[PDB]
Amino acid sequence: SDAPNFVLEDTNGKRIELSDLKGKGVFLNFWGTWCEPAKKEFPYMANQYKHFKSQGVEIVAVNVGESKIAVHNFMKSYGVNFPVVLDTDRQVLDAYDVSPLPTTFLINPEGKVVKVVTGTMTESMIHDYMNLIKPGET
Repeated sequence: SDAPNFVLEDTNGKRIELSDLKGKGVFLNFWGTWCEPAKKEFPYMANQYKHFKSQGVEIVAVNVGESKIAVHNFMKSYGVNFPVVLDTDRQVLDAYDVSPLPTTFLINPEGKVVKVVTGTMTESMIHDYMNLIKPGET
């Protein structure tokens, strides 16, 4: 199943188009600052990304309708080191038909969804999910 394409701005104002990431595995995470699990999971994600960025895994962490200030505050408080984009009007959340937050779509280098994850993720689970979608062994 093809992952719905979208264009959003990242927290530095850079245009990110999902299809631009083909050839990489994509860890597509929907979240808000009201997700107490994200306070746990974002540091885990950041920590795993130190390894998986150079294995061809990209994170796209889609913030669901919050202001740039509230998103920046959260990224700083929780040591985010990965791309975060602003779904300001929730249209991307709606296209993915996402209800429970956080929700993660694991997308392969071919641009297909291989797994949808809801509920809590341990750092071990995050490691294995990234391993699932990485394009090589680099």
